[PDB]
Amino acid sequence: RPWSEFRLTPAEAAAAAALAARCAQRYDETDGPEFLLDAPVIAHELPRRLRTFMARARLDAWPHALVVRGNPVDDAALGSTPVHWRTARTPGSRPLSFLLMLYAGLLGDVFGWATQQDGRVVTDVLPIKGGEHTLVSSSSRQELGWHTEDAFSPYRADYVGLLSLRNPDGVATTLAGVPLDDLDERTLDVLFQERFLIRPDDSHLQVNNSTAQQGRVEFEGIAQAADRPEPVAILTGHRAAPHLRVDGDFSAPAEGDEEAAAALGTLRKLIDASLYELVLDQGDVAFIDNRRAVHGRRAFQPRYDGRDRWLKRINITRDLHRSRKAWAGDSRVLGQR
Amino acid sequence: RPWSEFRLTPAEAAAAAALAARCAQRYDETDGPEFLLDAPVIAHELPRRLRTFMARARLDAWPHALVVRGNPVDDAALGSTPVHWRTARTPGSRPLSFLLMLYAGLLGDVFGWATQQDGRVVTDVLPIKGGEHTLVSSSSRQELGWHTEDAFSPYRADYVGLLSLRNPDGVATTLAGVPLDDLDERTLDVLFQERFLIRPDDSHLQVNNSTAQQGRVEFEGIAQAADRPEPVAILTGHRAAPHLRVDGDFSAPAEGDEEAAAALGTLRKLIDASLYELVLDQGDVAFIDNRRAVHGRRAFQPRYDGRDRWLKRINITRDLHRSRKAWAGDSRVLGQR
Ligand SMILES: NC(=[NH2+])NCCC[C@H](N)C(=O)O
Ligand SMILES: NC(=[NH2+])NCCC[C@H](N)C(=O)O
Ligand SMILES: O=C(O)CCC(=O)O[O-]
Ligand SMILES: O=C(O)CCC(=O)O[O-]
Ligand SMILES: [Fe+2]
Ligand SMILES: [Fe+2]
Repeated sequence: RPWSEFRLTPAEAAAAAALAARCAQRYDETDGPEFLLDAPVIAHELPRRLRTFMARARLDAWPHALVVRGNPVDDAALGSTPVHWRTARTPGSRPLSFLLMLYAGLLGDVFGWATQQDGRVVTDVLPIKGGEHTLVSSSSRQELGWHTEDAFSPYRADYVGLLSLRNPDGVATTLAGVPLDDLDERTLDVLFQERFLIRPDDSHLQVNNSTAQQGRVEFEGIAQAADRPEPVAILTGHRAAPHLRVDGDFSAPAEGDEEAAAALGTLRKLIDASLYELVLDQGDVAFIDNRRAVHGRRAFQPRYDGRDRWLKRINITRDLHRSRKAWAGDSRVLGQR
Repeated sequence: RPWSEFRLTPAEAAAAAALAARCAQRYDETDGPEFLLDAPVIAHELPRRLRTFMARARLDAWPHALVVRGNPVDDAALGSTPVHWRTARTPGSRPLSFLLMLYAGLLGDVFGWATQQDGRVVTDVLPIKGGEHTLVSSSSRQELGWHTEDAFSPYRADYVGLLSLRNPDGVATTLAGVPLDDLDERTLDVLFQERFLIRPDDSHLQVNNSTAQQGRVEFEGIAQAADRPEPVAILTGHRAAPHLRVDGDFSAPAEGDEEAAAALGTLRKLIDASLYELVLDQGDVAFIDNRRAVHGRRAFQPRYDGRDRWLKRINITRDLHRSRKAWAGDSRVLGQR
């Protein structure tokens, strides 16, 4: 398979769960300054085989994601799936939020966005009634199209972590790598050139944040990125293993550039054709390599009966200092005027 | 002080030394594939207070370096300072080489250069007889001028680790940050523009590697960088806390660009004026932030009596994948055609 996979033994999973539960006892919140600082060191106490996997798999050249299977989740303890991300920090989900951050700490520095889900670091992916046909994570009936997370931003995550709290109907996350076996060298050349526009996605809009947050200055920066996007490349780095920056619904060619458009058009077709499925069953965690792969989510019919699919999510950078220009008073919540 | 400092307790230092000694027993070499992979996980067994320091201090906004004092070194066990880096992997220095790599593993991914000290990851800084007045690390009588490590390369280290095996006469390492208190905004603007040339330093030349290594294709890339340097910026990122890329002896303005030259001239003067000293006593380890600070070494009179100043050195990147274009058959030894 095109991702790297690790299955916790029941004992290893229990030990990891126990560690997260201890953290949940000792800290007030996952996004508090204290746990943000301590989590990377506390993570050193996770099962050694898992730490070895995370240290090695991160350095392999090929995988689109690192997938860890077998974290126990008790639906009775977890409670009902929240109706909105706003109210999704439920006591039942609290230990698993801590668990996700512990795993994340092995791969890098976690962070959030001032303009997304009220500046939370641990965020939620769940269907919101009335928002089935939107372009955001809370959609359902409309497929979430493939994308690089926060493609518009130079400070976008290196890895995106997704922990499945529940997924009773096995709804697939989608993935695709760079279609290197089919991109001709001229098209490739053009994709490496700064000839494309990527605008911020709808999750960064004021309407998709709580009314209280609407005043934030960081929404100014989002508006600038939407109104006056600077041309950037889709592919960067090594021609034989390029890094990818694209969003199927928020990318465009530079104005009037038909050669760039043709390259983007070809890329779309090749990515659509090579898109594959990864089902995150309850307790599965994936860390998607946001430079090697784009990802999305298959269309599904939401339940709204309290047992909808529900993920916890977190952004990870290999280097927090790369985004210091966007440190919005805090280094862990990013945005700009 | 402008760096972050940690002093090991005798017990902590002994525990760290013991761990490195165990590694030296169990692995054949520091640069072998096995220890390179395992070191970051083995480092989780270092004293917890040190791990906390390394995790937190790396994320602070201000320090030019992370300095760890108090690693014991026994000169009798260490043996005489080698006459050349070639023969510097002495049994007496072996545990301390492992120790350096363990500390390095807490901060990132270590790597070396195909074109420097025969592609070694752990390298040596010691005076070489006949080479006192050179621009390389083995100089002495001539001051090693301030520089960003491997400034010419986009794959240059994020952190440079220096472990002092001996330094009986307290020879100072030099450091300077961006002179933000004195750079006017016009000069600053120009330094942020791609109007400067940075060429590879002499340590990357064939003459400063073993005759056997002379055939390496990676020297081709060095020659290209020396002959046809592409214009780059000196300052990048946040205007209020810029990252720095400059080498006092290998930087130049773009051809005929007198405004760029004036900005570089001003920068030189301000850096010379703000340069300060850090003395790495025997057993001290510094991890210099290669983006916030330039560094060098004061002129000193070499002894050549077997007790010359001697450091082990290692390059660290926050993300090995950023250099995949330069993975010279191995991800840990960098270079290009
Ligand atoms: N093509 C897209 N739908 N892009 C936006 C992806 C979803 C976005 N990351 C969110 O949290 O809502
Ligand atoms: N300005 C300079 N002297 N630059 C080169 C610095 C020394 C170089 N890093 C070496 O290992 O030899
Ligand atoms: O629901 C999923 O599996 C993915 C959600 C997502 O890509 O959010 O940006
Ligand atoms: O000798 C020192 O302290 C520094 C050596 C160095 O900057 O090597 O590039
Ligand atoms: Fe996404
Ligand atoms: Fe140096």
